[PDB]
Amino acid sequence: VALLLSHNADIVLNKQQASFLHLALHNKRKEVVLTIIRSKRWDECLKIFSHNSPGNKCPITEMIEYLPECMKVLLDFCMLHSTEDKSCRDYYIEYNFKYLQCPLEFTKKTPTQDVIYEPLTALNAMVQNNRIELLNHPVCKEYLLMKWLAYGFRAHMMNLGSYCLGLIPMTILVVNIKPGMAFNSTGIINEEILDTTNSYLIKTCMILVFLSSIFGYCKEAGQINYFMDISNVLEWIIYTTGIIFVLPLFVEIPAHLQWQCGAIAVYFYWMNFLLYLQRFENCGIFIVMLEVILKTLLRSTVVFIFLLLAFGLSFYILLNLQDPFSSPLLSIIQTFSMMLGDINYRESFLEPYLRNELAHPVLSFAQLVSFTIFVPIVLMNLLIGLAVGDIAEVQKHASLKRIAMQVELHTSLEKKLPLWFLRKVDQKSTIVYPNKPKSLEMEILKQKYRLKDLTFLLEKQHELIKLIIQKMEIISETE
Amino acid sequence: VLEWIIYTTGIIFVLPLFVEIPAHLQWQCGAIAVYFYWMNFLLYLQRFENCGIFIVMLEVILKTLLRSTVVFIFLLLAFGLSFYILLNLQDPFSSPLLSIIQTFSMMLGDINYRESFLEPYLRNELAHPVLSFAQLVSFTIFVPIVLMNLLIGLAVGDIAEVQKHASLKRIAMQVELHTSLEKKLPLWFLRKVDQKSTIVYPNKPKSLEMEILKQKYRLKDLTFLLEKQHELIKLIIQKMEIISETE
Ligand SMILES: O=P(O)(O)O[C@H]1[C@@H](OP(=O)(O)O)[C@@H](OP(=O)(O)O)[C@@H](OP(=O)(O)O)[C@@H](OP(=O)(O)O)[C@H]1OP(=O)(O)O
Ligand SMILES: Cn1c(=O)c2c(ncn2CC(=O)Nc2nc(-c3ccc(N=[N+]=N)cc3)cs2)n(C)c1=O
Ligand SMILES: Cn1c(=O)c2c(ncn2CC(=O)Nc2nc(-c3ccc(N=[N+]=N)cc3)cs2)n(C)c1=O
Ligand SMILES: *[C@@H]1O[C@H](CO)[C@@H](O[C@@H]2O[C@H](CO)[C@@H](O)[C@H](O)[C@H]2NC(C)=O)[C@H](O)[C@H]1NC(C)=O
Ligand SMILES: *[C@@H]1O[C@H](CO)[C@@H](O)[C@H](O)[C@H]1NC(C)=O
Ligand SMILES: [Ca+2]
Repeated sequence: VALLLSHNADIVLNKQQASFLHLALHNKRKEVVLTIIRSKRWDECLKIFSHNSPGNKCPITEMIEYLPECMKVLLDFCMLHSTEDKSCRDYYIEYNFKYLQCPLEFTKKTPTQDVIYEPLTALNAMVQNNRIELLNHPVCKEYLLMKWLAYGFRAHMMNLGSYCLGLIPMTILVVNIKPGMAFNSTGIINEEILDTTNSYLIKTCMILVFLSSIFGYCKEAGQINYFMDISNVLEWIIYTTGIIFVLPLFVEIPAHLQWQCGAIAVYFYWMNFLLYLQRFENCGIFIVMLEVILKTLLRSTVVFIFLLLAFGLSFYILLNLQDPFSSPLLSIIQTFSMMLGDINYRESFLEPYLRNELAHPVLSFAQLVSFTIFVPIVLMNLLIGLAVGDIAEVQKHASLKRIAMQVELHTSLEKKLPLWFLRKVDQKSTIVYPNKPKSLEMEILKQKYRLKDLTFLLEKQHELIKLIIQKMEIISETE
Repeated sequence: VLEWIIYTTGIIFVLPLFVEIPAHLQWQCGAIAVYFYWMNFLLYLQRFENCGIFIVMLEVILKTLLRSTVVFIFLLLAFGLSFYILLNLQDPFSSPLLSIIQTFSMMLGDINYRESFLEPYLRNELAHPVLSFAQLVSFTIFVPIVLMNLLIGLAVGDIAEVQKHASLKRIAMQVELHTSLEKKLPLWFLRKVDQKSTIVYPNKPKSLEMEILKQKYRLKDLTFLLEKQHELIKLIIQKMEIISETE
């Protein structure tokens, strides 16, 4: 290949629109690909491919899919150094994002009749093939950081601000008025006396909550699969209760209803804030873990809610004269509370027994032992083991999942921004001053390929030897 | 930071050696000094080899725990601010900050079901009974069960990861200790105390990868030899005599 390139050989496609680079990639010929890369004419070799072909795509995507160790060299070619002296301050590193851009750029014609390329093509190709060693290369890291500081940080701080604009005045209202009291824009109704100090803050916060609820209703009606999501339910509850909490801005309302809606609003607000936090990378793996553990716990209540029924309905009969067990529902809630080890042995079992107030002493003490064995020991250890397994499974894929979240974030953001804006904020390179403020499988695969080549050569040799025997001269050693 | 705090508070604890001082300030500085002294002693202990791996484990677990408070401090806010509204007539929940501290204390399973929920309910002293009992169930599920099991699983993973490299890390600590000590002692002293040999009387008071690598090398040598042989055979064919079997 090097000899044929040194002479001016043409670079064309065939009947399958495959160039020689596609054939070298599909057969995992590493050395010829490295030769094509290290040489001149690499630019035209890269440009020669053609769209519209579902089998022979852009050379970069194919190189990511088949020979990632060559893509690593291709990326190493994109880091330039200045003085090559780590101590110097004018020593800067320049990163070039030449091969991560859209394939529709390489071709000069670019018809794009039916060709639609998704944003961040190279990074998505790396994610869909688990090329974690490539996603950690400094060029890709700087590419993602550039995208972030270019528009992602801003597009998400706007969302956080739009939510906090209703989240913060709610909390300010709660911790500044005594629960149970009625209040309107004029002040606090002390039943009638009217406390009027701090009325300005109260009015401002009541207006900011109202506007946020209205805009949330409008946005959600604009989005209206919908009822299936959980965020939709949470936000519907938040807006419906927050609009009632501050309703005395227009029409009177009983204080009881007002504060019983405030108690739900102020809880679901801060519970929904975690779904906003799950975007950022330093603190979004904990939300994944929390969700996994919560799902695993909820899938087992369909089973381990009959243990509670058994024990609660038996304790309702055995200990019926005591207040905690004086009703079926109260007796089931007390048994749920005893699940962590708070059994009240001395208050519910020993002291009534020494007063001759247990109707069934032997059964009551046998139920205590069987409950202690079954629920605070066996069931809790089962849950702990399940959680340990789930967290290990999540940690096994932490880095790839963390990077894929960011890639998907920016990919989704690209499909909604206007074209001219992306043109304006996009960059082609970056400059950095440092001073200023799975292996064993690959090995055995390679040696399998080597063994197959060995077999092929040995068979050719065998044929040659048989030819020798059938052509030679035999005179003195004839039979 | 630890040593700055220690010295600044220890100098105030014993200041009446020169200038008078109120007893309140003296003992409130002593309470901080006597705590940070014994907390800083562990950083001295972490050098010795029989007991320095536990400090590594402690540090790893503590860092992992502190990286998640930026998240799981909003669960506490949610539950504390809702309990402040639902159970406002009770002393433990009579203020936002007290209500957030009580919720932090309930995280280990000390919920006070009978004292805060059942007995006020049987006296008709709960303002919102159904909501108060629903919050109890959701809290019990979310925090003493899910969050604590999450923390336990994280700790198990971290400790396994630390134990995987225990021996190498243990030896590297000693090597680095002595290396750093060598760069500061005087030359003649190192000459004086260094030895060249030692005498001991006993009586007196990752493999699979290496294997496949070796066999890869063997396979490459085999290929090379086979190619040389192929060339020799082609030479034989192009030099031999052919007379009776000619076409
Ligand atoms: O032609 P090279 O780039 O030098 O690489 C090949 C070989 O390539 P494969 O991995 O495709 O079999 C290995 O290269 P690396 O994996 O190390 O990159 C090998 O490695 P070992 O020597 O460790 O066995 C050795 O390359 P290198 O000497 O750079 O390590 C060898 O080439 P040579 O045996 O002719 O040096
Ligand atoms: C999504 N993502 C990153 O997060 C990221 C990144 N490159 C660096 N970061 C670091 C980072 O976490 N940055 C930021 N964290 C916050 C933040 C943290 C806690 C909060 N809790 N509160 N209140 C609220 C906001 C704001 S900016 N890239 C490429 C990216 O895609
Ligand atoms: C750092 N190191 C070793 O530790 C070591 C060693 N060879 C043997 N040792 C054993 C050892 O632990 N020795 C010692 N342990 C203490 C000690 C223990 C507990 C204390 N707690 N208190 N109070 C205080 C001091 C004193 S001497 N080599 C080569 C080394 O480099
Ligand atoms: C906010 O609530 C206060 C308290 O009820 C309202 O003030 C009362 O208004 C009525 C009607 O004018 C008077 O008869 C009462 O005497 C007022 N109360 C007091 C204590 O003076 C006030 O109108 C409410 N504000 C709004 C906008 O509805
Ligand atoms: C006004 O509020 C105080 C407590 O804030 C209360 O003691 C007093 O009874 C209230 N006044 C009336 C008329 O209810
Ligand atoms: Ca929504």
